[PDB]
Amino acid sequence: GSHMSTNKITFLLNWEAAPYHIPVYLANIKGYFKDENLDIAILEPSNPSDVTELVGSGKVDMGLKAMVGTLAAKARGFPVTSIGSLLDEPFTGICYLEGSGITSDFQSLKGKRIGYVGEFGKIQVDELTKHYGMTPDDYVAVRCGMNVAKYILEGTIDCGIGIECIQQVELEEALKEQGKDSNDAKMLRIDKLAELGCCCFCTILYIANDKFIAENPQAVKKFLKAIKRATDYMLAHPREAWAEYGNFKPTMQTDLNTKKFQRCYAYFSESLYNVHRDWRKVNNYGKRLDILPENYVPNYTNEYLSWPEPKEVDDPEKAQDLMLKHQEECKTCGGYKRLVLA
Amino acid sequence: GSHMSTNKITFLLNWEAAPYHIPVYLANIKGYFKDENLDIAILEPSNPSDVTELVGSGKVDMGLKAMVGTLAAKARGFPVTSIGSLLDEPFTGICYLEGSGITSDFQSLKGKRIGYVGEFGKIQVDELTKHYGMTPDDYVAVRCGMNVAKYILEGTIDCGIGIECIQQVELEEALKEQGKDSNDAKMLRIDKLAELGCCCFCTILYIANDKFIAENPQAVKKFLKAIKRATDYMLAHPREAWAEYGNFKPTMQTDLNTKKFQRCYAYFSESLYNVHRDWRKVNNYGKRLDILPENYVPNYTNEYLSWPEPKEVDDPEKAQDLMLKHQEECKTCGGYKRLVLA
Repeated sequence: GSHMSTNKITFLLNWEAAPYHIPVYLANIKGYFKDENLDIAILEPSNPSDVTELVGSGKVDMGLKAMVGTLAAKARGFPVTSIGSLLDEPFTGICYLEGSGITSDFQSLKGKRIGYVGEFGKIQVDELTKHYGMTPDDYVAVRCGMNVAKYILEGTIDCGIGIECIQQVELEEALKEQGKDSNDAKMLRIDKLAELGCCCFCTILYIANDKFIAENPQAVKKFLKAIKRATDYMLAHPREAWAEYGNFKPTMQTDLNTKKFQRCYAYFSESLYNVHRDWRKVNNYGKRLDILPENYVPNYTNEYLSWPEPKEVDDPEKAQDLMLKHQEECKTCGGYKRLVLA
Repeated sequence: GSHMSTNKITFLLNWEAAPYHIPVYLANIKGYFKDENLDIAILEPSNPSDVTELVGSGKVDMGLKAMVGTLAAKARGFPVTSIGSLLDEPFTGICYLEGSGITSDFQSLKGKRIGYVGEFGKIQVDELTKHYGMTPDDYVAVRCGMNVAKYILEGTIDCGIGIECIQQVELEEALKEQGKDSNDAKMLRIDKLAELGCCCFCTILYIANDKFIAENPQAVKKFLKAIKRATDYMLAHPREAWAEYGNFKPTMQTDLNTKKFQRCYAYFSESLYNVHRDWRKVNNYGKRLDILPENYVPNYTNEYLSWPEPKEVDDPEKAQDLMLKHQEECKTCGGYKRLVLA
């Protein structure tokens, strides 16, 4: 006896369900996948380090992963390709609490316990040390999975790698509930420490197994159409979309997750396009880190997107500064406002 | 070539991470899988209805599923086999709130919106109607996924199928939040409605893809040894094991989830053995529901377990009465008490 066929396509998130996963869940909830005759089985990982080996080996069809992990996957023999962007350049850094002895000076990290998520965070911090008169032995790296912010708050690490709209928000809100100044939640931006220009290495991407892409090109195209439809809706109607997401996934109804969503809002890619200049820069960064070979070719494609490509940006420094001001403003206001492009 | 193999084995839960998943997470957390040279990738479904098609098609290697869904999967051409038991005969019923017009009489469900999880809940309630002077048109079945208790509380359904140690606990605690009597959270036990004698049909099982079992019998045996090791530890040291689980999965650190764990505790299978009489009874029930063909054989095996099989329980009725009393006491007094075997 054989087995019946399933048309269910597995889609593995990069993390436990989080506010920025809204386009995937909303495309399902609102029937946008069904309208494209797709059945998407959304799966969440217990351990984010499992994602690329599962997608790359073909055990899972599609999913999400940040740019460093995506590039490294194919270099390690797990052939995935980025087919689009979800969250563009979210600020990423070593998060800490003001008054613990850590400052904006990287050298203040001497003798500290620094949390990282899975694997590459430690590689990044280790590489930074030589640029600041330090060695990897000058700190203790602690693998924390999805609990970096929690462990900072609980004091079992002194600081740790996280993104501004997720981990930093958790720190800020926890400080407030304690009666502490939320401004005490700070980060040493990793793009600045590594002298990279922006947090391009932290863009979260839609990825797919190469064989899956080859064997299901229509499905990939239609998946991205449905995602685009949900993304358009969410960007136009964030409050209503957020309510819908939370009705299905009640974890998202909390005040904390709502604060996170407000902070994520400006980062969502409206076009889903892979940004060429970012990929070029992170590829070179990965080579510097000794996780990608010289001559490595970036593993992304825009071939499955069915609408026009936005123009390249000559001045992302300017745009990044606008983002800074926007995010700082978020700390004291409600509401949802997208950045206006130059 | 460059494409590498993975050793990861995918394990898909039957539900969002919940208290009764503790043996799986603990086997991982405490390094019991590692000690058996296993790398288990624990995955959580966003839609429990996806589980058996994924495991049965081979898209996922192993997972959890309750008995009705497990039987139905192989009957429908998605070959999975139960290799052991996780949660034995948990009380399951149509949960409701006192004062809404619903009573212990099934006829009080006329004109009600009744929530079910995925598919078979509706089939079960539909079949029950004929035994209580009703038809499937006498109520409205509403598909709710993992949010049955939530939607009862919010009033968008009137009642719905749930397990005593999960959904009924959510209702009890929410009633306390409203400053109401937690005893207003009740259920019509479905085993009693269906004349089944016990909730055999709701037992939650360890399942695996048939091809995976055939090609990897050694890994299956090792997996079950590691699960048994974690199960032994958790049953012996519930407070400590629970704290370990919550440190990894912070949602489990809540008072609500702790109360759920206390209510789950007596149901865990100590031996992991498939209970023959239950499989016999539920196979016949499935045939009665027209979900299994007349000649269907039950899809389980105990051959991958590595310790003695406990004797068949002499007096199942006596055991079920002890459990009823135990769970009543657990509601009001909490704690961790295992029933003494005859």
